[PDB]
Amino acid sequence: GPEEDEVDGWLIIDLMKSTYKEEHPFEKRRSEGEKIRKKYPDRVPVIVEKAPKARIGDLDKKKYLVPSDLTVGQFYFLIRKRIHLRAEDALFFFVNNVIPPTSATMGQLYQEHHEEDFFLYIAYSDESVYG
Repeated sequence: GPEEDEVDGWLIIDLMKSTYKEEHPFEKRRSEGEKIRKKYPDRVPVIVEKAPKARIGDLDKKKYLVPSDLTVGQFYFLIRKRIHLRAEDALFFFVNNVIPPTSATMGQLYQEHHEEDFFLYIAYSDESVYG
């Protein structure tokens, strides 16, 4: 459920819409996120999860470390291929419940949308409204 974490004198409220967040306590996630960012300042750590209601393939692995210059379009290609999605079937990414432009880079998305644990969370679905 909704979580509250204190960082730098702020009480951070997180609606916790992520299986990964539910299974990994905030302190552990932020500690790992800090470590990955320090070790690889040029890479973007992404947690990729299927929207619950989406009737398409699930991912076997959620954790991707991608170059900052990888485009959203290239990441679509990778995810689509990994879940064996036919070309006739739609796939949408959501970051903070908004579909990012295919032309955006993963570094841009990280800078605009990374969470208080230093991970970027992307959900995906077969439909353009998240659910």
